Amino acid sequence: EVVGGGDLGPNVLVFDPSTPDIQGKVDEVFRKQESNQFGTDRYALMFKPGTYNDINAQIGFYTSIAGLGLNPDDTTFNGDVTVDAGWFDGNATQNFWRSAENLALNPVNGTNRWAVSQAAPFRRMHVKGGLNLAPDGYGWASGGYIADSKIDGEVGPYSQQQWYTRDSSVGGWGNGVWNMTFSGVEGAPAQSFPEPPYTTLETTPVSREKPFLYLDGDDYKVFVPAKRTNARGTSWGNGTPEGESLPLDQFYVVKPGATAETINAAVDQGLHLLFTPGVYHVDQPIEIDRANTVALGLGLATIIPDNGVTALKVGDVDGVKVAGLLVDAGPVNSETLVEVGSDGASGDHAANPTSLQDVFVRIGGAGPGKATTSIVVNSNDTIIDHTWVWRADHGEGVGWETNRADYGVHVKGDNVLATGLFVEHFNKYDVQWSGENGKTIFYQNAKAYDAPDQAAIQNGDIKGYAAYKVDDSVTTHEGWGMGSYCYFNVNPDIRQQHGFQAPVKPGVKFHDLLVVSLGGKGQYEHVINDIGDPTSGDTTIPSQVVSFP
Ligand SMILES: OC[C@H]1O[C@@H](O[C@@H]2[C@@H](O)[C@H](O[C@@H]3[C@@H](O)[C@H](O[C@@H]4[C@@H](O)[C@H](O[C@@H]5[C@@H](O)[C@H](O[C@@H]6[C@@H](O)[C@H](O)O[C@H](CO)[C@H]6O)O[C@H](CO)[C@H]5O)O[C@H](CO)[C@H]4O)O[C@H](CO)[C@H]3O)O[C@H](CO)[C@H]2O)[C@H](O)[C@@H](O)[C@@H]1O
Ligand SMILES: OC[C@H]1O[C@@H](O[C@@H]2[C@@H](O)[C@H](O[C@@H]3[C@@H](O)[C@H](O[C@@H]4[C@@H](O)[C@H](O[C@@H]5[C@@H](O)[C@H](O)O[C@H](CO)[C@H]5O)O[C@H](CO)[C@H]4O)O[C@H](CO)[C@H]3O)O[C@H](CO)[C@H]2O)[C@H](O)[C@@H](O)[C@@H]1O
Repeated sequence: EVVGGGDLGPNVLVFDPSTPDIQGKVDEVFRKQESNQFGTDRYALMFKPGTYNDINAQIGFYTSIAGLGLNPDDTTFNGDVTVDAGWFDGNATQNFWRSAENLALNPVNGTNRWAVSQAAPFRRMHVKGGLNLAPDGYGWASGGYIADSKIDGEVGPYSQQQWYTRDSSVGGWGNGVWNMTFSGVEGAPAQSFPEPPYTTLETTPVSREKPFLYLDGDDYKVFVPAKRTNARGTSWGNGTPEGESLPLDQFYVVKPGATAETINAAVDQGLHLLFTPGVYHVDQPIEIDRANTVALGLGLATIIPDNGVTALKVGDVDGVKVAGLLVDAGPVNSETLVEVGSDGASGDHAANPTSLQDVFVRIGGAGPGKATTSIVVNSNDTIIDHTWVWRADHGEGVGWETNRADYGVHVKGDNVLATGLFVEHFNKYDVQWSGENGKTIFYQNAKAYDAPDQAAIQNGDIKGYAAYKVDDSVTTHEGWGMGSYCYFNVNPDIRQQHGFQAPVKPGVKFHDLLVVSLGGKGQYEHVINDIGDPTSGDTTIPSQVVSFP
């Protein structure tokens, strides 16, 4: 039998305000992680409730930072949680895989800088000042995700291409570049697409905040927020948040050495899962087939499936909460990397859905990796709240065949909701949606850069594969604030027929679509189906469609 609870290990650094040389300790981690884009090192920085002076916590690759109070203002920095782009000469477009949660910031010059691109969530934060999302110098940046946060002053994206904010409060919002989408944000700018490109929804249809580690006195627990319907503003602004607390001893604390056999045994025996920061090779799928299981990763905990197996399979049960995990493909092709529900699953989970939150997938980049379909969502009512599903475009083990990955996300279940959907560079369809009444709020895609020629992406009678395809048989679907970009740098004579493909039906609707050619490297012929202007020139001007059909 598996023993629950226990020590969190050497990769969880726990601070309190009396800890000697905090600034030195977080600086040493940053120096190691700053340019460590593909290394296997992992860190979670955890701060006990209290007030911390004279701190500038710079956050590098694979570093999470968080407070351990029940509320964000319980753990306050007089100081900053900083991401900048110094290591990449002011270019922030590779600032991936890091996170900040459950802290209050009093930034030293009045504005906190969080200049990130994909897979860098900012959750349950209170910024007592402004929030600058751009690197110093206003260089390139491609984020981003803010949820359940309160920014007292102005959020300034400046150069940020696009952004998603949900269930939050902002004192102001400075500008929009290609696609700034908001749902349930108090203080959001009014709907105005295309100028500025603001897509604004009064509420989020359903959301359930990500579970997180905290301290109840001296005891570690995991808070599990209750879901909200038609959510707006923060969950924590008005007193004790709704939800339940799980004692650490009800978790199997996963550390280096654990096997999928032991992990699966823990779940069968009734334990939840806490993945401590590290890299976990498994030789069989991790299986979660118990209702309400929490599977929570710290410090960008990473699962690698060996032998071509699937990394994670969730059964046909209510309430599973998967959060804060990177799934990294192995060199042997996996048919699937993540499965939510069985094939053909038709039960409903409306009152208590399964969710994936801050679940990131990588294929290649840290060595060759391959997978046919990365995430398959079978279970009805599933919530996908911030995912980055990424076929690597740079790094080691990358190439049109070397890290081939045909399909990113396939949604087969009904009433599935995706909020903050980022999917890039797959050889065929990045996202396919076959289930009914699906909803996507915010989509960011970039197409494969390394397609060798036109013939390599021929899709029957269509040039290229849509970034986002709704199956012809679908009756109801709706999407808001969605963009697909191309950069066919291997062969810039390539044409991509469209970013989006869907049947023309009254129940299948899109709002605020765009496609963009990055510097004239390839062009789009249309935005969706054969509708919308082609892109033209080398000046990276979006082609837009406000309403479809
Ligand atoms: O790297 C691997 C990674 O790649 C990703 O794809 C890359 C993709 O991100 C990249 O796209 C480029 C794109 O970012 C860029 O967008 C620009 C945008 O930067 C620009 O911002 C302006 C700001 O410059 C300006 O700053 C103002 C400042 O000048 C002034 O001095 O002060 C002002 C404040 O006082 C300040 O505001 O501010 C304005 C708003 O006021 C911003 O609009 O805006 C332009 C549009 O105007 C926008 O185009 O454009 C480039 C082309 O020019 C894009 O190339 O492209 C790469 C390929 O070249 C991609 O690789 C993928 O997503 C990842 O998966 C990969 O791993
Ligand atoms: O003390 C509290 C503040 O802490 C800051 O953290 C510091 C962090 O930002 C800093 O990173 C350095 C990078 O900014 C630097 O990147 C270069 C840019 O500075 C530069 O910009 C210039 C611009 O300053 C000038 O006004 O205009 C120029 C023309 O437009 C423009 O070029 O662009 C460069 C590319 O051309 C770019 O490389 O790179 C440095 C070297 O790596 C980084 O050190 O690092 C500090 C030391 O560690 C951090 O303390 C927060 O960012 C603030 O929010 C806090 O207030």
